[PDB]
Amino acid sequence: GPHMATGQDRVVALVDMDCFFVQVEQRQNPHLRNKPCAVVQYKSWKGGGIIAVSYEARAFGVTRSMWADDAKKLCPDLLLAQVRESRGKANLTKYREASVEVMEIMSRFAVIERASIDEAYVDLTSAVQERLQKLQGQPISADLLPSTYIEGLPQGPTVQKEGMRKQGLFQWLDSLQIDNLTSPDLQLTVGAVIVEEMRAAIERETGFQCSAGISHNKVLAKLACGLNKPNRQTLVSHGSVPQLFSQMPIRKIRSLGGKLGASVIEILGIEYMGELTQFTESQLQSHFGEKNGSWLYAMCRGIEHDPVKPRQLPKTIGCSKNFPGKTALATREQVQWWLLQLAQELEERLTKDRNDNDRVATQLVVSIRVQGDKRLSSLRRCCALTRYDAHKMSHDAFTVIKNCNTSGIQTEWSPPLTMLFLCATKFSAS
DNA sequence: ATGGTGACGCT
DNA sequence: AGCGTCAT
Ligand SMILES: Nc1ccn([C@H]2C[C@H](O)[C@@H](COP(=O)(O)NP(=O)(O)OP(=O)(O)O)O2)c(=O)n1
Ligand SMILES: [Mg+2]
Ligand SMILES: [Mg+2]
Repeated sequence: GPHMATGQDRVVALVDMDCFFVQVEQRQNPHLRNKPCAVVQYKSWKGGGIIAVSYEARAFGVTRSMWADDAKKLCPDLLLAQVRESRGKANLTKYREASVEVMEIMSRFAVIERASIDEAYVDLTSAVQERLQKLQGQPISADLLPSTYIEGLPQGPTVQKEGMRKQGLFQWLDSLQIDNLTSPDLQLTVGAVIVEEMRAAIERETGFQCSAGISHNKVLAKLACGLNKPNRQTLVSHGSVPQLFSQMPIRKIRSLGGKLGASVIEILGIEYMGELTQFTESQLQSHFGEKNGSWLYAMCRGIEHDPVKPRQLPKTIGCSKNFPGKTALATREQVQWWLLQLAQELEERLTKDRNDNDRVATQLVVSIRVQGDKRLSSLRRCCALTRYDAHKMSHDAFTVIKNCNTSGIQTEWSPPLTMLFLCATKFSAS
C-alpha cells in the first residue's frame, strides 16, 4: 500500500493529427474538403497506393494499403490527391513541412518528443503544476474541456454521442478534489485543459485538426488518443485502467502489435492486457526477458517509465525506393542512376537541414534488398559522409555495395535489386 | 506489387 | 557494426 508505485507521477499527452496527409491536401485544395478523399502514391499501378484516408472515405471501407482502383469499387466518388514525384520517386516534402508547422506550435507549450511525422508526446507535468498555482484552488468548468472524453464514464446509477461525452465529463468533474494540488486525477484534468488549448492553437494556426490522449505515461496517452478520433481528446486516468484493460486486446498496446505480443498471447494463453496481472514479474521475465518482463508487469497495471525525450527533429534523413517484380534493377548502370537520384534528394534535404538546424550528418548508410528476400533489408553498409554532394554520396554508396553483385558479366547486376535506401545519420553540431 | 519512411534493441 | 522489430 504506502510503498507501491502507482505510476501517477507525470502528466503525458500524445497529440496525433487526424488523417494527416489528407488534411494537408484538403487545406491546399478546398474542393477536397469534407469529402471522401484519399492520398495516393504512384498512379500507374492500379491507380496508386492509398496511404491516407479521410473519415468520410473510411465510412465506405477505404483503408491504407488499398489500391486506388479497388478503393473506387467501395467508394465510386472517392477523390484523390497524389504525392509529388521528383527524380522518379515519391517525394514527401510537403508533409514534412506541414509536420514542422505542427511541431513548432506544440513546442510553445512544452518539451516534445517527435514520434512520427504526425504525432508528438508532450510532458505536461511542469505546465500543470504552474497552472494549478494560478488556478487558486478554483473549480474547473466543463466549458474548459469542450472536446474531452473521460474514459470509463459515464457509469453507474441521452442516446447521442455528445450527450454521453458531457454526462461522463460531469461525473468526472463533480467528483474531483480541487483543493489538493498533488491529486493525480486533478493533474490529468489540468493537463487536459492545456491540451484543449494546444489543439485549438494547432487548428487556428494551421487549419489541421487532431486528436489527443492525456494520461500518466506514453503508452496510455497513445492508447487514449485513438479511443475518440477524430477531433477529440481522451483522458485515461490511473483508476480507469482495470476496466479498460480487462477487454483490451494485447496487440493494441504500443510495441505489442507484432511478434512479441503474439508470443505473450501464445505462451500465456491470454487475450487481454489485464490478464497479465496474474503473472509474477519473474514469470514474465522468464518468458520474455528481463526488460520486456518488467515492462509488461508494470504496463498491465497502467505503469510505465519511458520518458518523453526532448527531441523535435528526426535523428536520420533517408531516401528509399523499391523496384518490385520485373522492375528489379538488373544492370550496373540502372543501379548507379537510381543511387544518384536518391543521393540528389538526400543532398537537397541535408543542405536544407544544415541551414535550418545547425547540424551535419557524418555517416551514410546504404541498404539494398535482393530479389527473393522478403526482409525489409538484405544488406546494410556504412561509410563516411564527409561532403553534401550527391555524386560523391552516390559513388560512395556504390563502392560499399558493388561486391554484392554475383554476376560474372561487368555490365549486369545480379541477383537483381528490389530496393535501394540511402540514410544520413550521426549528426554533429555545425 | 501498399511504399517510403524513422526510432531503437540485440549481439 | 550489421541485423531485426515495430510503427506510422
Ligand atoms: N503505414 C503508414 C502510416 C502512416 N503514413 C503517413 C500518412 C498519414 O496521414 C500519416 C500519419 O499516420 P497516422 O497517424 O498513422 N494516420 P492518419 O494521420 O492518416 O489518420 P488517423 O487515424 O491518425 O486520424 O503518416 C504512411 O504514409 N504510411
Ligand atoms: Mg494521425
Ligand atoms: Mg500518427
